[PDB]
Amino acid sequence: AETDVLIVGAGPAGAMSATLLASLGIRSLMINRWRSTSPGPRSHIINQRTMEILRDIGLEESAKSLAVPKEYMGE
Amino acid sequence: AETDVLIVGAGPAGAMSATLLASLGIRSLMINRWRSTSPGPRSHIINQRTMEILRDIGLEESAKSLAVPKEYMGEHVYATSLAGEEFGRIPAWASHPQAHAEHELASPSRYCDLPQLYFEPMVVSEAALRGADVRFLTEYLGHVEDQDGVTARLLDHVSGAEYEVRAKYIIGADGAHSLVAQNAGLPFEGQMGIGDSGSINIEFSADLSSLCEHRKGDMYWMFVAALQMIRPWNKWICVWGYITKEEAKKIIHEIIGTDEIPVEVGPISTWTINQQYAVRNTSGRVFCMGDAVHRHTPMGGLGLNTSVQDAYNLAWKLALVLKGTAAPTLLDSYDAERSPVAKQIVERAFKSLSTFPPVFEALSLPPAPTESEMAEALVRLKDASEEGAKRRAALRKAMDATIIGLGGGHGVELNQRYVSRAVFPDGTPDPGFVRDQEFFYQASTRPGAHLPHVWLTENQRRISTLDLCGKGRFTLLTGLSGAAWKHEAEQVSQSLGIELKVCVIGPGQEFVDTYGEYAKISEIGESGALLVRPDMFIAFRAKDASREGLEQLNVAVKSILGR
Amino acid sequence: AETDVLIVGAGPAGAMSATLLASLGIRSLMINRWRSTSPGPRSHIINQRTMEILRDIGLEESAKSLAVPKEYMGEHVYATSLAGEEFGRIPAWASHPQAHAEHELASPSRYCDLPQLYFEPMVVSEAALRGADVRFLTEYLGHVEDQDGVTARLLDHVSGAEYEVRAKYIIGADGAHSLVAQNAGLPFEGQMGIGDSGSINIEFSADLSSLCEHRKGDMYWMFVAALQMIRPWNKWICVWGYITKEEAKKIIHEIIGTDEIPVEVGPISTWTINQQYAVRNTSGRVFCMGDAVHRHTPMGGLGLNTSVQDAYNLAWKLALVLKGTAAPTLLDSYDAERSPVAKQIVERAFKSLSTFPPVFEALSLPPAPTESEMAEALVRLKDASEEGAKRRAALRKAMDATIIGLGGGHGVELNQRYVSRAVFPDGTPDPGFVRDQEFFYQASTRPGAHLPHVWLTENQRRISTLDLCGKGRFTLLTGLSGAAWKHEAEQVSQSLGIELKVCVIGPGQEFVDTYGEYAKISEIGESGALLVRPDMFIAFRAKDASREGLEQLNVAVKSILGR
Amino acid sequence: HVYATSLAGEEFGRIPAWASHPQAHAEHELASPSRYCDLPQLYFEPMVVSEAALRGADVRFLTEYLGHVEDQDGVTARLLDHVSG
Ligand SMILES: Cc1cc2nc3c(=O)[nH]c(=O)nc-3n(C[C@H](O)[C@@H](O)[C@H](O)COP(=O)(O)OP(=O)(O)OC[C@H]3O[C@@H](n4cnc5c(N)ncnc54)[C@H](O)[C@@H]3O)c2cc1C
Ligand SMILES: Cc1cc2nc3c(=O)[nH]c(=O)nc-3n(C[C@H](O)[C@@H](O)[C@H](O)COP(=O)(O)OP(=O)(O)OC[C@H]3O[C@@H](n4cnc5c(N)ncnc54)[C@H](O)[C@@H]3O)c2cc1C
Repeated sequence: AETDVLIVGAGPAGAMSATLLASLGIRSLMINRWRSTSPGPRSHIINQRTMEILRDIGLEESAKSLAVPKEYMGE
Repeated sequence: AETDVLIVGAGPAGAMSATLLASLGIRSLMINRWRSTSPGPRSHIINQRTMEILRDIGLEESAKSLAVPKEYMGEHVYATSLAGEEFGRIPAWASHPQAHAEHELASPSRYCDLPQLYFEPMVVSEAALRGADVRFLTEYLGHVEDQDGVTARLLDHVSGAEYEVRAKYIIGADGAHSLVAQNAGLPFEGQMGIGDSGSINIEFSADLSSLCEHRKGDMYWMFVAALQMIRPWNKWICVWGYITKEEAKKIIHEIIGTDEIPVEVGPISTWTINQQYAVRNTSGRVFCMGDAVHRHTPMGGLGLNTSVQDAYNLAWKLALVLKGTAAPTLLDSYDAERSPVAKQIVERAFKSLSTFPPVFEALSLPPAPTESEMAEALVRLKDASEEGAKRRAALRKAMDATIIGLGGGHGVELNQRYVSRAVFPDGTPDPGFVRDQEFFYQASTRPGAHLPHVWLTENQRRISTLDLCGKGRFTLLTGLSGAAWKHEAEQVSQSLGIELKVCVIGPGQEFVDTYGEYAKISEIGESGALLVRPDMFIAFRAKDASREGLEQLNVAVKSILGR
Repeated sequence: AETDVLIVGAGPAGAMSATLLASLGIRSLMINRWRSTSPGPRSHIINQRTMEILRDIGLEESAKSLAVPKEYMGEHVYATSLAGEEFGRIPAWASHPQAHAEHELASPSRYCDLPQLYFEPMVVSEAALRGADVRFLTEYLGHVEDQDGVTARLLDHVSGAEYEVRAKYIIGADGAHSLVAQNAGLPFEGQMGIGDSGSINIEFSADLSSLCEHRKGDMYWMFVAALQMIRPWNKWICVWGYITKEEAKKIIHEIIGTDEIPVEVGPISTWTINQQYAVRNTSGRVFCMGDAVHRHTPMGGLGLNTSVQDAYNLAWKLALVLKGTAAPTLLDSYDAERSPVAKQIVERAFKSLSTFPPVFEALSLPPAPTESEMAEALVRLKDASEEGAKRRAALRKAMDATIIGLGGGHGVELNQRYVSRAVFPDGTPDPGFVRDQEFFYQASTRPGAHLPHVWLTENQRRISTLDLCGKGRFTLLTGLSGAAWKHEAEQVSQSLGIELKVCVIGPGQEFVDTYGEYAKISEIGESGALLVRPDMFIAFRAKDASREGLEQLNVAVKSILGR
Repeated sequence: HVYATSLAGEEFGRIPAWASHPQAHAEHELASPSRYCDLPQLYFEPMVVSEAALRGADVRFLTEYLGHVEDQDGVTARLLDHVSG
């Protein structure tokens, strides 16, 4: 097996790297020890830097559709 | 590599099977030749059967969040170009208020638009999280059955390795050129579908809100090319019957009928189908489903939906046999119940094509007009003569008849009628359909029919009869005077080691017949009982709670399970 | 003081009358005995005919802003108390999906809930701005007709002065004890409606959204007291059949079934009603409308809606005669067309009352049950026996039958059928009704029927056939092959001095038969014509554009105008 | 708030009117439970006049004040009634 970039892990950091790299034409292979994406919710707060990245790569609208908006989070 | 069920293919039928199986505790391994879920949207119409399945396995809300709702789908426009003049419209996807009432009455769920592009990763994701092993870049090469299982082989497109994966059953979910169906030796029929011409599909991005927002429609047809919404109203796809350069940008610009709004051409695809259906879908330990056994035209959006329902018929059955709760003969009902649906949709999807020629004939246009020939057609259409009046009426009659493949086929969608060893007949004759069975759904609680939807209440909140059932288990529905069913069901349940959940609907119970709609729909007295399979179909119906009525419960379950 | 029309009364019929007349250029003076528009909510159900009228005169969007929409009115709950246990619900105000379609198909408008408390000042204010003189604290004492007009005596409750007014016509919109109907000598029939019966109303404030938000309804009936939403869900009012001090707060608490949500007792009123109808509504120069000619129960909410429609029938007619465009015989059609509606609704509102007793008979209660008797009837209702099953079904049958006064009377609301000199017969016989004419609307384009609603498009935007008409003028509707109507209408208009707009609906026109629903609904060929009165009733129908067809328009309009 | 040549012409620029800038919006939201809205007098007027009448005020249009004369205990005004003359 050959590739330009081997990405070990498929959580947020690995998945994001893979998406960006593949968007740039770079061959990559992303691997994960387990069966699935993480079963637990684990981490829920999405700050503006991350939403900006999603916006740039075109996943913001889809992110917003699954996400509980800001006005539900205040109290 | 070992597993109970090897699932070849990870589109709607495979992904759905994996999710259902993993939900039932069954070890499975799902494979896919390619890198990803399908790149194209391909198939967008989600009928009520599919939404009900998503509802049962808990993905409906998430399905609804990504999906364009029903009220955006109604305006089907026939015109010259998007910014040109309309010939007229038909109310598509049951947007006519009467169609809409029939629609809402039939299910707790609704038409939506969700391209395959989003549906697949959604379901493949859940499959993997519920327990299914999922492995892409891996190709089924062949298999060998023997008395205890199968031992197919795989080509691993990442490591280059090739290995074997023993399994108790194989599901062939591998599409329009299913190698699993060939190997299993399934007979096909009805190849005659008119020359098997492909279509061409051009993706593109452009903001067409100003031409669309006021007549919200799922698709705009031009006289024939279909301009189809992917996202309202900026992502699109241009489609028509059948190489092309980035010249396709010109084609689009005339289909839009105005080269003013910026267009950004995406990928270009070709689809060429061969219309056929499998006469049988089962052979030994091999079970096929989806495009693998029913391949047809897009008219009606029956493919993805029937595919997913194939998977819903089969999973709970595999699970019972694998658990030993059911004899392996329960699996014979898969072919008996799903194969008639397979021929029904190929034939139906084909029959709809013939509703378009008449549109041209009304226009007095040859199977293929010229520019000047079309232009004259529109002039003749505004003719203030008695003959021009006859022509406008002829055009309207022809347009109206295209509804059958654009939302009008409700009966086709929902009127499943199962006859098999997994439906215990109640002795009544088939009541048939009072109205056209293609156009109109007729609810029935006779064994073999899907359970009818009605609203009950739980905590003064509306809940569907459907939401009482499913969950991969047999549910028995009765009323206060059918109190005895609770006990019979328990006895039956211990004997057979099979879970059946009983709901006594009535005043002061968990579930209340608050509108009386259940008493109205059930077709039997209050103390009657309906037995509902994991896939929502009724398999047994008792007309009361008398001795003989109750005694028959055990007999029925014992007959459904093959024991 | 001098005016063209004196309008005694400023509730719905009087106010609507003043608004329409001012919109038509007619000087009128509207008076009211009291200080301000009706203090109480006093009736809340707005039907579609009324919304159509508000649409025509441009107050619909405004009415919809203050009103509670249809989706909030459907859950009609029968229970012990709000916080107690439901007996069941029925789908009120056409909330069942089949009832909802039938509703949506009949009109561009919808049921809403708008208390008279708000409706009144909205219309009175528009009367004043459009040109009507409005004078409250002013009481009509009597009048004396002569050959040229009438001279009424008024008592000014601000200045104590008493003065006269000279007018050409009087409208008696002065309510259930109309002194204008007395002096005009109008005969009344049907006094027989039980012993005279009155109800009591207790306004109160309280946040009951926790018992109401999950089951949104216009009413909650407790077994009989009605709990009625004024504003969702904090302004309310108890109603029930018939002095009371702040003990009214114990009643309320008992109706709510809990004393845990803070309450605030407002005004306490009674209402009497002596059910009768006027057999004739016209005497010389005096015209009565509203409660003044039809007095009845609130079942069905036909009162305010019929009253407003009384005024819509009359206004354009007074205007045409006052302008000399029409002979005074045109006013004869007011009684011919509206008096049958008057008897119809008194009898209907009364007949609905007899749908309630059977609810109690099903519970095997008596006309009036004790607290023990009521708690025994609930126990019997939860009985797990065949005898109990029969009782639950008997209750459901009885409850369902009460729907006729709670949104089921679509036919009553819409099936007006006028026969008079202001409707020119077309030679066709009365086709009657295929289904029950009380429960179901049947659209018709035969002269004497309201113009049917369908959707055309203007600029690719939906517009109702109704929105092409009205505006206080005659409108003639035809299609492309009926182009000749344009000229024939011009000649009639010039000779008779009457405005009649022609609309040629069809491809390329200002109004397009986009869905073909006009061709479907018109009942005649494309070149046929429909003539629509200012009040939306069809007064003339030609089946084509032939010579004899065309020549008849003049005769028709002449005949309608009394000329 | 748009400054332009014509509605369908070309903007010179815009400014954030009626506290629409986010900082202006916060300052606004912090000062009161209420907000700016646009409601023409054409509608505001009949809404309040009608509430005056229902709450207890006597309301008399077509009636003109001509003058008055104050004394120690009250005032006596002369009105001209434009309906009755
Ligand atoms: C380009 C295109 C456009 C379409 N447009 C429409 C439309 O507009 N309307 C409509 O109603 N339908 C449309 N369809 C049909 C459609 O996508 C459905 O019928 C449905 O996807 C079929 O479900 P499956 O899940 O049964 O098929 P598939 O979606 O094809 O799933 C088959 C799976 O098996 C995999 N596979 C195949 N062979 C092997 C192998 N040897 N080893 C391992 N894996 C294998 C495939 O990669 C895939 O994962 C279109 C199809 C295509 C290709
Ligand atoms: C207390 C009460 C409760 C009601 N509750 C309901 C209900 O729950 N549901 C329902 O469907 N209907 C209900 N109604 C009936 C209802 O309000 C109407 O049918 C409608 O108001 C009648 O319209 P009018 O415009 O025809 O009647 P009115 O609204 O009564 O108009 C009569 C007008 O003339 C004025 N007037 C009377 N006499 C004179 C005079 N001599 N000189 C000058 N002015 C005069 C009156 O003040 C009033 O302004 C209720 C009525 C009342 C009184």
